This record gives sequence, structure tokens and C-alpha cells, in this order.
Amino acid sequence: HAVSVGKGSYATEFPEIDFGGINDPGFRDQQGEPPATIYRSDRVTGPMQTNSWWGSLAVDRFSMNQYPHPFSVRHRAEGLHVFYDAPHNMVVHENREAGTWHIHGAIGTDFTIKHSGTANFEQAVVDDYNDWYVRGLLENGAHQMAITYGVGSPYIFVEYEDGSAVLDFDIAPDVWEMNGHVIGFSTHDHKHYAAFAPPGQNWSGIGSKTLTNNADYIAIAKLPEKDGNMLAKFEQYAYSVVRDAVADWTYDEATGTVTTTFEVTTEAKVQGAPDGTIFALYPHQYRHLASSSENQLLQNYQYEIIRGTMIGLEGKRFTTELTYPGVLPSLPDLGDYDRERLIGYLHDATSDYPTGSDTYELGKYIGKLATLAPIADQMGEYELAEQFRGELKDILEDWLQATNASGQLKGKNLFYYNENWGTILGYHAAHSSATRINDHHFHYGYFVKAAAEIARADQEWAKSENWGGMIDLLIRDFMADRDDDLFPYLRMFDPYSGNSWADGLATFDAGNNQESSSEAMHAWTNVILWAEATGNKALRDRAIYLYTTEMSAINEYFFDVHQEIFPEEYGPEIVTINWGGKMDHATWWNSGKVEKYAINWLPFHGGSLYLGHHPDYVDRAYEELRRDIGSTDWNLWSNLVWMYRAFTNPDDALQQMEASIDDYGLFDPGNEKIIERGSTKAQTYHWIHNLAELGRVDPTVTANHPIYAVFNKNGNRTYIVYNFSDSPITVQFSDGHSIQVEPHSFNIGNGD
Repeated sequence: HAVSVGKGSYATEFPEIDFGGINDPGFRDQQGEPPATIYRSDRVTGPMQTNSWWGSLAVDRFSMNQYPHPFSVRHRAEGLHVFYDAPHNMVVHENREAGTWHIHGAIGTDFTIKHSGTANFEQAVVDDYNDWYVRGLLENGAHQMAITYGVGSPYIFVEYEDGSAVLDFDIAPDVWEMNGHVIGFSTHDHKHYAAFAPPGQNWSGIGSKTLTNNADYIAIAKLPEKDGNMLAKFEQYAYSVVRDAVADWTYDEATGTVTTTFEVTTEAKVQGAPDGTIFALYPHQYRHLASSSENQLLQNYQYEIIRGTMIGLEGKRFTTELTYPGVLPSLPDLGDYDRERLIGYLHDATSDYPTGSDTYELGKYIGKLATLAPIADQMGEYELAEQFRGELKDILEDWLQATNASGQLKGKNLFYYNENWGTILGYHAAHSSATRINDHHFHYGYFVKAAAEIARADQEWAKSENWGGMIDLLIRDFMADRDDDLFPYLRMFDPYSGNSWADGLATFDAGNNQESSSEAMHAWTNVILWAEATGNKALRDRAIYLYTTEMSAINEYFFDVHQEIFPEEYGPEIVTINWGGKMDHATWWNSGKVEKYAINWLPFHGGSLYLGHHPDYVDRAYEELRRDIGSTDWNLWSNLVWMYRAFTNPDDALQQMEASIDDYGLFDPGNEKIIERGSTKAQTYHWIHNLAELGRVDPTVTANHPIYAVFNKNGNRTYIVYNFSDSPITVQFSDGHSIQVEPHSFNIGNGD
């Protein structure tokens, strides 16, 4: 059975897969479904949230190791293990022959939070969650322990049924402050914590390995320092348990400002407890803190974690402000290229084909075609552009239908709605996109790219009663709004951490991870273009919110542009994979040197200009990679490096491109030395030459519409706008400049 959505459809029964003769158990196991068992209480109904920092709690019987910074925690039969990575736990390791580096801590236990009545819970389940906290529930009949925690919370809130509190240590802690019902303590290795019980419920066991308390409520805090004034501050909010937490945003189109307010609602566990908490802010938040939140900062309240320094802030809410910088549907026709040569490369691209039947490889191919089409238009090759768009339509009109000619479900090239979790899965699948609900933004982002390029030339096709409904459905899978009947809220995105998490299950002792931040940014860019093309303001603004917030996380945790987060002894100028608990210069497959950088640059598209906002970073990263290679003889993906290099030095990029671009003949799946397989010569040539004429990205200038870019070459500014509207528009830039744009066109460099 299947459900119609305009001219398309999706499957509601798991299809009989067409393996196409392939016997490899790997490929066949990829054509499955996500886990049947979900560890959630009957309070958690509707589409299950995935791609979370906390997801292992939902998937494994207890949990794996999690990073509600500043803590790490894990659920066990015996209770909740709590740990903090102090500097003596932190390490930086290099494997020279592998070309990898690892910044990590340890899987230890500072202490265990336990229930007086049982050390043998049956399971731990998700009993509730919000935008960034979760409520874990350890269950053993009448015995329950409910633990509320989250990223950015220096508290762990503990609620007991049919028992009371126990804190268990391997080595007896130093209780340096005993206020009866509040204690300040330190581990044998000098890690400072506190525990809070209601007044009159005093702690026993002081001086021993086990601290007990008769209360049915306690809180644990990580203290920034061994300091009784801090303890007194933590005491004020220790009885205010977080029940709701919401990240509300606005996009002000006139200024480009994306404003996000993070707000909790708490429940008082003693008389008079304030409605509020103490937040621990990550760098990407506090570097952008609103003026009106500055007075809530607790200045000396600092935690060192993998993502650098966190700082304390008290109250009900705080606000961040970021600047959306615009995106483009593509670069315009402004380069000093040889036009017959670019036309030749466009014709050469007709030899390209997908190197796989799965959603990722197929996605890469349709991203390639979608990128060529507007370049072909610019060169006056409208037939060729139309050929590319036609191929896009045939592929999409296939994948977006679940049923064949006879009305039966297909065995491949279809989407299926898994009801158990509430997600759209594509078959053929790869990289655990269906078995783990991984990488939906990475894969489906390319499908939206394909659709946005079709919509730019053909609004009729993109209507919801036609093929638009199924495109809006894919988008909803990976970035649904609130109260969506089929999907959880913003699946991929962690509003507090500021980045997308790529693994649907998060069953790793380093928490969740994200490798290709650029493929995430690509997904958000394409939803912006799709939504602008189809007149969907609400959807567009949400993708703007995501593009802009994720940008802020990328610049800190992947690039460290400010040079404050990576340890000094860390050699690379990039982190490739960010986890909850660690950072890797490494890829998910066995790769060489360029790939461990370029996996956070690709693919290149009209939303990629964010990569050039920090020219010194771009120089610094390129120079480090060049030093490690020993030359400009790139081990793989040379064109991606040339393209990146053009952000700060297009002459040098031009020189490397001329020397080697034509070593590559026509498309060869087995050789990505020069041209990465999701990329083309045409794209490479068009991009570098455009950058050579335009100069540098100028993020200091904004516009009062969202599809634009500003460049600066030695003080001379080029302003670029694309107009998706049927009517002309006028665009005001923040430096006083004003331009007029005709319908369905760029303001300059439309080509022919």
C-alpha cells in the first residue's frame, strides 16, 4: 500500500527489495529498517525524535556514554554513572602513517547516582524530552529513578519513586563543605561537584565511599571551582527542575539578523524556587550573546570541555544574534573564462553517470546535473541545460513514485514511511540511511537541489499538486516544523549545540557525530532556494535559521577560526568529525590527506560562500594541508582544493588548475585524483574564474532580501542578486547601495 501526494507517492508497507542480483551481505543488510524496539515510556507518543545527543538512551536497553556538557553520563542497571573530563583525562594523539589525530577524554566514573532500593534496573527509557534536555527513567517495578539532564546544563536533576538517594564512589571523596542537606565535594583526583537535597534531609556517609540521603529529590552540580560562594549560587537554582526548553527564533529580513531565545520552564521542588536555571553556554552562543542577556552572565563560571570553554548564565532565558549572509542558486556569469572551453566541458559532462543505485550516489549525480544546468544557460546552451533538467525530472519523477505502471510497489527507487519511528527511508539505501536513520540531510539535500533547479525554470512542476508535495515531504523528514503528524521537530538539528547530528541512533561511547558539515549546509541552502522558488516563506525562514546557526557552530568546532578551541599541540587546521565527547582528524572510510579537509568543503554550490568569510583561516588551513602534502600534488580531489584556494588566492588556484585539469579526459569513476566524482571540470573552471574577477566574499554587507552575495576586490564591491519572483524587485544593501532586478534573473551576469 501507498499514499498519494500530488503526482507522487510513498510506501506504507516495507517493499520487497529488488537487490538486482547483488549478493554482498553488506549491501543487502543496508536495505532494512531501523530498530523495532524503542526504549520510551508511554508518555512519549508520536514520531520519535532521532539524531540526538541523547539517542543511545532510546536504542540500547540502558544507554551508551553521553555528553550533556559539562558532564558525561551513562545509564546502567546499577544507576547513572557521572564523569567529568579534567585536563589530566584529556589527550591529543597522532597516528602519522594513517594521517589521523584524535582529541579525546576518558570513559570513567567519578561517581554513580543510585537508588537505595535497587542496583538492578531492567532498563532506562526516554520519558520526555524537549529541544535539548531529556528525562531518562530507570525502571524496576515500583522502583524508579527519573534523571533530567542536557547539554548546557551543569545540573543533573534526580527524582525517586519508592526509595531515596545514594552517591557511590570507588574512592572516598573529600567533602569540603557540609551544610546538612547541601554538600560540596571533590573526587580523589580533585574534580569539584555539589549535591543538593531539600532542607532537613541531611547527607550521611561523610568520609566514606557512599553518601546517602533520605530525600526523594536531589540535584547534582558540576562546580567551576572549589568555592563556597559558587555553591551558594548553585543552591538557588538546584530545586528548579527543567520541564520545558525551547529555542524560538526570528529572521528579520531587512537586517539579516537571526535572533534565537533559549527559554526553560521549571518546576519548584521546594517552596519559593525561582522559575529558571543556570545555563552553560557554548562558544557559538556567548560570542553572539544579545546585549540584553549580558547582565545574566556569571563571569568567573567556566567549564573546560572538548568544545573549549563554557560559561555560566543565570535566569529563565537568554538570546543570541547571528547574521544570515545570503545564498545564491549558483554563481553568475562573471568570470574571464574562455567560453568555448567552458561549453566543451559542459558537453563532456554528458558522459557522467551515477556510480550506484543508492540515495547518496544518486544524490551526488543529480547535484552534479543541477550545478551544470544554470552554467549551460549562461553559456547560451539552453538545449543542453534543458537536457540536464530533463534528466533531473526523469530521475525525480521515478524516485518520488512508490508504485510502478501496474500499481504494485516497486523494489527500488522509492521512498517508504517507517511508522515505528516516523521517518522517510529511501531504497536503495547506503551508509545506514535506513538501518540507523543516518545522514538524511546529506542524501535528501541533493534531491532538494535537483528540485530547486527544476523550480527555478519551471514553477508548474514544483507545485504541491504536481511533484512539489513529495519534495515538501522529504524536507519535512529532515527539518519538520513543530506538531508535524509524521515527523519529529527538526530531526537533524541540535538547537543548543548548534549543529546537526548525523547518526540517527547515537549508539557510540563518544555520543553522536557529524562529519560533513558542508553537506548539512548544502541541505539548508537548497531548502532556502526551493522555498524561495515555490513561495514558501515559513519554510524558507526555518532553513535560514538553520543555515546561519550551523555556520556559527562550524566556524568554532570544525574550523576554530578564532584559534581558541583546538589544543596548541593539535597539528591540523581542521577537525573532520565532531563528536559529543571527542574530535577526530579522520574520515569514516580509509582516506588520504586532502579528504580529511575537503569532506567539510564539498560539494561546492551557491551556498558555499560561508567558507570564505574568514580569509586568514582559509590561508592557514590551505597552508597546513600544502605543508603536509609537501607540494600542490594533491593526493585526491585536486579540484576541490583549487576551488577552496580561490577564496583567498585565485591566481594560485588558476595556475594549479591550468597545469592539471586536462590530465582528466572524460568521466572515470575509478580516478578522483583531479576531479572528485560529485564534481565536474565545468564547475571547477566556472568557479575559479568567477572568483578571480569578483575577489573576496564580503560578509560585512547584508541585504533586505535573502538570495544575494557581495564580493570585494581591493575595495570595489560587486553585488549579486537572484530574483525568483514574477515581478521586478529592488534590493537595499546595508552600505547604501541599491539595485533593481528583473524577474527570474540575476542583476548582472545572466549570460545568454
